[PDB]
Amino acid sequence: PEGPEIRRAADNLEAAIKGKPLTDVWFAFPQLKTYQSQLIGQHVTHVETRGKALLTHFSNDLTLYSHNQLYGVWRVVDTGEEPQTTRVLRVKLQTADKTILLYSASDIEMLRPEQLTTHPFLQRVGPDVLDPNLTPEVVKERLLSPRFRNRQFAGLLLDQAFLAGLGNYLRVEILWQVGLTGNHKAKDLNAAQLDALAHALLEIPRFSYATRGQALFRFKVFHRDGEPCERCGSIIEKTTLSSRPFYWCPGCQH
DNA sequence: GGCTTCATCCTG
DNA sequence: CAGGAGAAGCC
Ligand SMILES: [Zn+2]
Repeated sequence: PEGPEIRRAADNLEAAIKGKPLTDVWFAFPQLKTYQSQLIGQHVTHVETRGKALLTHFSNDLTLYSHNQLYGVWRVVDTGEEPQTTRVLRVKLQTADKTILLYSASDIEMLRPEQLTTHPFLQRVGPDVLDPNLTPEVVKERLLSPRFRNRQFAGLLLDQAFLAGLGNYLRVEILWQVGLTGNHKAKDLNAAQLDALAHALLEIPRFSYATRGQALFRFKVFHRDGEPCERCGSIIEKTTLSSRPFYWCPGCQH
C-alpha cells in the first residue's frame, strides 16, 4: 500500500466517520489508552495523508498518526460488527452507525499540534505526489536541485524525503513509462526525458489513485516477469534493486 | 545515502 | 515454517 492506496483508504475513513461524534474509542497500546475517554464525544474533523502517513485529526486538536508499513490495513464496518480475522486489532474509532478498525499496524502515536511539524517522519517527508498544488514544473526543479540532481533513481524514488507517496510498484511503473532503468541521475537526462519523468512522477500515482479501485490503471511491468512487454515485446524480468524486488523490460528501459 | 533491522502477515 | 512483501537504525 503506497500513497494512492493510503489516500483511497483515508477517503473511506472520512466517508465513514468524519464529523460524527465518537461513541467509543479503543487502542491496543498501553500508552494510548489514556486518550480513550478523552476522545469519546469528540469527532474526526479530517483524515489527512502525507504520503503513506495517515493523520486522523480530532476536534480537540489531537491527531492520531498511523503508518501501515508493509502490513497495516484499515477496515470500515457497521457499528458492533467485527468480521472474524486473525489480524491483531490496534485501533477502533466508533460512531453511532459506522466504525473504523486499524489492524496490524505497529507505528501508531497520538500527536499534539506542535508535533505535526516536528515528528521525525513528518519533518523529513517531501511534497506529496497527490497534492494537487504540486506541479510538474516544481518536480522538475526538485529533480535538478543541488539536493537531488546527483541521486540515483533506484533509491531516490523510494525516498520519502524526495516525493512522498512513491513506493516500489510506483518506482517500477514510473521508470518503465519513461524508458529508464534505476541507474540514472537527473543531472544526466536530456530536457525531454526530465520533463517526461517529472510528469510521470505525478501522473501515474494520480491515475492509480483515481482508477485502481475502479481508461483504467494497470501494471505494465510490476509482477509481470515472464510476460511480453506491451511496448516492445521483450520478456519482462524480475531482479532486485535497492534491496527490493524490481521489474523491468530489457528491450525498452535503458 | 545505501545496507541491515524491525515489524506483521501470507506463501511456497 | 523461513523468507518475501516501508522505513527506522547504524556509519
Ligand atoms: Zn519493453
